[PDB]
Amino acid sequence: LETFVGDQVLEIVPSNEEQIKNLLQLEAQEHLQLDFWKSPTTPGETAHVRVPFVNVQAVKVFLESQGIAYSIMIEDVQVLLDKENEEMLFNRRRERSGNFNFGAYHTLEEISQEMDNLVAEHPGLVSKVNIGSSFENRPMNVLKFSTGGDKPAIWLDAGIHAREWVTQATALWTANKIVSDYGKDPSITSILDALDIFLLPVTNPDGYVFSQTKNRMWRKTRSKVSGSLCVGVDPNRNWDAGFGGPGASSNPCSDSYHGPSANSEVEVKSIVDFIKSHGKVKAFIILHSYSQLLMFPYGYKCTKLDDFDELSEVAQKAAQSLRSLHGTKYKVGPICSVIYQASGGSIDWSYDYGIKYSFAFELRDTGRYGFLLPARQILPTAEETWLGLKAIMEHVRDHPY
Ligand SMILES: [Zn+2]
Repeated sequence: LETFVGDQVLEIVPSNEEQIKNLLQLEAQEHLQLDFWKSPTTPGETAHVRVPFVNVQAVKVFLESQGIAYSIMIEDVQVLLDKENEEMLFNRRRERSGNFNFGAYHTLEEISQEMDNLVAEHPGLVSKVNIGSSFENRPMNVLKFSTGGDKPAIWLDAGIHAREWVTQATALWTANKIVSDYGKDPSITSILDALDIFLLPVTNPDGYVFSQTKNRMWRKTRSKVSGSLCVGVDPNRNWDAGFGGPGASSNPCSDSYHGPSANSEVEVKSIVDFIKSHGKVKAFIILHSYSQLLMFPYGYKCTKLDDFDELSEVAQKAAQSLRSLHGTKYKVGPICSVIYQASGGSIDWSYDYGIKYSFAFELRDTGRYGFLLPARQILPTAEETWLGLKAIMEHVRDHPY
């Protein structure tokens, strides 16, 4: 168990090119052990960084010495982690007699158990598909929602980055929501009558197990590198889309390490192979946290893609639908514009492969809790996200290609 007693999350706002260059260096300095929750991008944009207790003063002094403005966003990370653990075990005890509570975080085993129950209770609509195994030999199980036939499909995944807990939780709630509304809501009914939906709730099972058992801040896979005492690759920088280019690190010990080669991670290779074998995937949506962003390609290059106008229109519609429920605001745009240049991303590969409707969601919140989003926000997050997902799915249904 890794503790974060005293760790602080600072919000920094570089105002010029030099301050950014300074922050990028810090981020690149693996030995300082800083954890950038939100990397520096362009002047005027905030960056969030978790600084280990021992280095808090030294980092603050350096910041001030460079005249870099900052503020304490989270006073003590351990405070949040303790509440998370407490609420999690409380729920676990209540589930011993009660029903599965979707408004709570669960273990990988509990998630799998629930996926089997879902298939068991609705055999004519839901089935489990195994697409491979993770590095540590865990099955990559996908839920296939279908009414039958050889239909085109919509791909939806969550949890590629281990610590983004609200994503796996949101994906499981979504699976229950589809089966609950099918045959009731005319929209979800028509979408399913026209397409199959493949949902992968835990895209990085090894990293997830590790974040719950050893380090809550882990984000990468758990693969073993030949010739490095460092572990893992950033699964969202491992795809064949401008692989190895700017916006990724070649340092095995970096949390942004791209891996030895494109598709080197079995978790990623499994997805790529499933998609190539299927041959009729029409939409590819990936869930992450946090920042409240709805993006489309590209991330590896910053030029507008062919379908810019349509994708922009679709994402805007989805963002407005999601906003209606609780007033949550999302930034919309191509990856490079919204965040910055990042290579080897999944939606860039899917789009280049020919899947036009490729989108990535960065869920709640904007920094107050970050990855440690309180369980009470899981339901509000899943409900409003469903509105955005449905809007995209309706468009795919209505626009065959
Ligand atoms: Zn992520």
